[PDB]
Amino acid sequence: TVAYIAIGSNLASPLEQVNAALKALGDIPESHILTVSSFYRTPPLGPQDQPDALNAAVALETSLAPEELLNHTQRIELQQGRVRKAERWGPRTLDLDIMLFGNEVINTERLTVPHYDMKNRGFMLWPLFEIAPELVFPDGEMLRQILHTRAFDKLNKW
Ligand SMILES: [Cl-]
Ligand SMILES: [Cl-]
Ligand SMILES: [Mg+2]
Ligand SMILES: [Mg+2]
Ligand SMILES: [Mg+2]
Repeated sequence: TVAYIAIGSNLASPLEQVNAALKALGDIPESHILTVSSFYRTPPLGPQDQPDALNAAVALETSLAPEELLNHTQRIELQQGRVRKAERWGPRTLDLDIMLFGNEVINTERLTVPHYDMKNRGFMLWPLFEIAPELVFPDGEMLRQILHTRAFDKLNKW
């Protein structure tokens, strides 16, 4: 099954963090990196001068069950990032989000797929559209259609 995973960083040299995360994802058992997007720059909201985030998307072919993949992504986040509790409400070292898992719809306390609110997040949809322009969501909505109907500015590359 192809899993689409979002990667975000805005601390401790994001280009390094995203590359470290790609290496870690690529190493997850019975999984293989199919496609990686370009790296996008996501400015902070608000006048406050916080660090920009680097955002990317990866297509990962995997034979793992969805919650098994989550076990690995959470492991990677905890080992590589999540240094301070404050990262929860602010800039963070590494954020790995499972956006989609084939055509699966999953609603558990651990795992919700498609990822919460992802259709309203340009920093997810742009890199996703780069790697899967013909993608259709589990509800039948085309990704391309979402980008023609929702108010997103085009994110610059990193
Ligand atoms: Cl850089
Ligand atoms: Cl959906
Ligand atoms: Mg391997
Ligand atoms: Mg996130
Ligand atoms: Mg997250």
